[PDB]
Amino acid sequence: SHMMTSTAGRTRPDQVLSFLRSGYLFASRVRRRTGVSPESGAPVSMNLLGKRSVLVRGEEGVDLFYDTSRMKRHGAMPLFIRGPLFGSGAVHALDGDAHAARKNQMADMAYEDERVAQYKPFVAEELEMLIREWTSPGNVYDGTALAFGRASFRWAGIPWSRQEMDRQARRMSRLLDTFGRPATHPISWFERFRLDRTFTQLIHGVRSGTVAADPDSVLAHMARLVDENGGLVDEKTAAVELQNLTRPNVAVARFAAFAGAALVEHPEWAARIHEASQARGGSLLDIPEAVAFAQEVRRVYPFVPMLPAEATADTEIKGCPIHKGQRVLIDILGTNNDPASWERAGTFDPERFMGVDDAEAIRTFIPQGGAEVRTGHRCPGEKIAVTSLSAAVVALARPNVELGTDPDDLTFSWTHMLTRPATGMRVRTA
Amino acid sequence: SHMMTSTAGRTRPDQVLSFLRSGYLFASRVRRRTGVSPESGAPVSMNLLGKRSVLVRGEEGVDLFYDTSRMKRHGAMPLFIRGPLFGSGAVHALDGDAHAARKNQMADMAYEDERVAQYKPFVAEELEMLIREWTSPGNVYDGTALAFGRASFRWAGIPWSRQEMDRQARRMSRLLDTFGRPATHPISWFERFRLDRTFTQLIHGVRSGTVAADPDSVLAHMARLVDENGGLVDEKTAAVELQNLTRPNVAVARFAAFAGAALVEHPEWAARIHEASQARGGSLLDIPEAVAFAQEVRRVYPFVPMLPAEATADTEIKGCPIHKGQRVLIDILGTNNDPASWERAGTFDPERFMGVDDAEAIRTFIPQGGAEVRTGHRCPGEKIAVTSLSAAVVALARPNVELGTDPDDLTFSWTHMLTRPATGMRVRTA
Ligand code: HEM
Ligand code: HEM
Ligand SMILES: CCCCCCCCCCCCCC(=O)O
Ligand SMILES: CCCCCCCCCCCCCC(=O)O
Repeated sequence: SHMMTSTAGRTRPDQVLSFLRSGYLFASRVRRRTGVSPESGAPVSMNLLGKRSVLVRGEEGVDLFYDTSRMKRHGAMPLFIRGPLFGSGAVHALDGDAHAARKNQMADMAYEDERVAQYKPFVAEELEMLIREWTSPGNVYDGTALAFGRASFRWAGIPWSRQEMDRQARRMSRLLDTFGRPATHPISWFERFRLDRTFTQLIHGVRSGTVAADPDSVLAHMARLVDENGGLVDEKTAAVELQNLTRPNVAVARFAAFAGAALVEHPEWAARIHEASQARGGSLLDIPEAVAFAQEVRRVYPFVPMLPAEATADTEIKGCPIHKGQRVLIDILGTNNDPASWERAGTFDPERFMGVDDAEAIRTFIPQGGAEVRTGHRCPGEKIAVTSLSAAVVALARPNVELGTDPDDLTFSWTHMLTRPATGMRVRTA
Repeated sequence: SHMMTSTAGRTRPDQVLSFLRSGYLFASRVRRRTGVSPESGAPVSMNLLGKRSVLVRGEEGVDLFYDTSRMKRHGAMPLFIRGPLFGSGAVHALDGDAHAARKNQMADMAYEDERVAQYKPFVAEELEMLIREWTSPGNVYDGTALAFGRASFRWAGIPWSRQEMDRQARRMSRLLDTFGRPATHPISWFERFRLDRTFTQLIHGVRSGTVAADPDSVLAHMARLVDENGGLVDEKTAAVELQNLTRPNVAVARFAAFAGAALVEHPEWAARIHEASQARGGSLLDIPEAVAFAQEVRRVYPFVPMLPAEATADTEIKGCPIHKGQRVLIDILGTNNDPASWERAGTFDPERFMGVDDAEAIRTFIPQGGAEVRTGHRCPGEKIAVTSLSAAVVALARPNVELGTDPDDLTFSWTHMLTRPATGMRVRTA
């Protein structure tokens, strides 16, 4: 790629400030800045964070990004993100054998169908209680963040009161809501400090016998987390990874707020989801129309803009050379809405997921990563995430669960990260 | 120390957000929050950035902080500061033998009296040209940042045009002006990226023969920078340390803006400085009244709030225990204005420096560090800094150099870091 931004002698400008000012529009801006259409699939080379980087898209980009023989993750994610959001020693930054042993112990807890089945009754119960709590007006983001958190903490077997679960869920949701914007970024570190302290004392309590934990519970498995040689990990690392199995479910509240606005904008799907639920006695769980609607929300609405990796060897993609040690960025939002692999890519239409047997197998559907869960860095919690979101979609599609319709409930900024309706989508139960 | 902020079971709150909201008032706030007067010298224990920390003051605090047998600097400064401001591999983070060999090579360039004498004619010339440039109205911060930068680049022997010197000085001044506030913080990284690139290509040019450099010049000595075993350092490290010998002189523009406001607030000192200069034919250099005025500016006006170090062994100070591995913070602003070691500490009075032979020997005068330059981490550029500031004080004290008197020229916020008059002190030459 080539930018005609300045003279040949002057180095091409770093894109860090463009990225922050444009948010989820950055990929389309850096594309037209190199002379290609925002709907093109050609790689875009740039300087980002003082490092040569290539923005890739589509099936070719996914195949390159998740080839562990050519890509590493250690040091690819800036501390601005991984520090507050993932924590020290997290699986996100591990490679090779250390990652495989860590990722399998965590996929055992979040990705296995038996474990996901254990999560379903908790989120269903918490969402039903949230509907009753919403007789006093609230908003979807704050409300489902607490319901998701309580569901995750209960599912994990953590012996906390509902008051303590709410406190930790609220703090996780605040961390997510503040880390991506430089003005509020220090707030996310503040939450990370006290979350780490709260969860380290929990792992310390389970290992010493002060805090009871079912031997097969997620809490206990994290307290018994070992490295690739069978050695027990530090209490802080075990606490960091327990948060990584709970906080990202709290993060689904953002998808639930997006889904409330989409339900307002697509009332024929709301009624269709409601009717499908009523046929099942009103159940929130495993409603095919809601699952499809949830999937189209994950595809269309912005959350993860892109992901970084560092090249371990010289390679190339579609003619663009990639030097060893430089950054490779996979366009998440652009791949999910790529006209090259999606029919009517710019249209919100959940029908594209109706009748799909294995959405995970769609190689260009990567809102939470691509390739394989256990052999790569793909999110191991997609089944829990879709369970949380689809159940929330059903609850919000109830006509007695009245969603707000003001411009602050339905619109959001695309130039900030992360983003959501400013109100969080107001809601009240009749 | 003890905070009665919440219940005993609830952990004491981290002070990170209090520090950012209160800026240079943080030390006085954390003191009264522990039940002591803001003018007290007792140590204050706290949680800062998720780490137990002790804020020390006065002679006892200085003796503790600079005892290298009990304190290390590696990892004590957060990346929020050292990343943009100091650069990777800088002397600020080195300890032991690596620091001694690095610090002596840099003190040879900035701290030696012969080198400082070589700097004087450059800043005197640049300031005289700035006075003539100010026939078109400007401001002290922006103007002296360029004059100081050109003086430093010329003194160092860098073969750049005046246009290129201005460009790099402007970018250093922007970095300083933006790094301390979370909203503008990413701008400082942006400048650090292109400054590092500009100065790495300079070191690369000198080492390869593309760029000429006097063998005894500061530029050449940095291009020949070696580690503690005689091994040549990387081109980026040599470029990082060349910036550390030039950018901090650009930073003196902030003191020069403070000094302009002080000259307005203390007109009897302005006229006294002007008369002392006129007696010397109008010289800007080595005017005792201006030197004293410059020193009192460094003492009273806020720049460095405090400095961090990590304890290498268990120790104590005034009854407060210090655990190995925790943080120790030396109150810079509080020590410089401590009623325990300063007569009328809250009063701006340059007479306290009139007749002082060795201000460096005043143990509680630490605006740019304490203890010894070569054996510790004390600033090696205080003589250059005082030369730059005192010469600027003389120039601004000229009645034909008319300083602005609006509230935006004379006041500034104490709750932001770094800080200065919002206009930069407007100024115009008659
Ligand atoms: C809105 C909800 C979620 C979003 C947007 C999301 C997105 C992502 C993304 C983009 C990645 C990185 C993929 C890669 O590195 O290639 C990731 C990784 C991860 N996710 Fe999720 N995810 C969500 C929900 C969850 C849930 C519910 C869990 C656990 C129950 C979870 C646990 C993890 C873990 C542990 C990783 C690191 C895996 C590794 O590095 O190997 N996430 N997530
Ligand atoms: C307004 C101007 C300045 C201020 C506020 C300032 C302040 C400081 C402070 C507080 C330190 C750390 C002391 C410690 O770690 O104990 C420091 C270190 C340092 N300063 Fe300055 N200084 C200034 C001017 C200069 C100048 C003019 C130079 C060079 C010509 C310079 C070069 C350095 C270097 C290289 C260090 C690191 C030394 C080490 O870590 O051993 N500074 N400065
Ligand atoms: C240079 C890379 C910039 C883009 C980084 C975006 C990372 C977003 C991760 C979002 C993860 C949500 C789930 C969670 O961990 O709580
Ligand atoms: C936790 C420590 C917070 C305080 C850190 C303050 C550091 C300020 C350094 C200012 C140096 C100015 C000279 C320069 O390097 O350009």
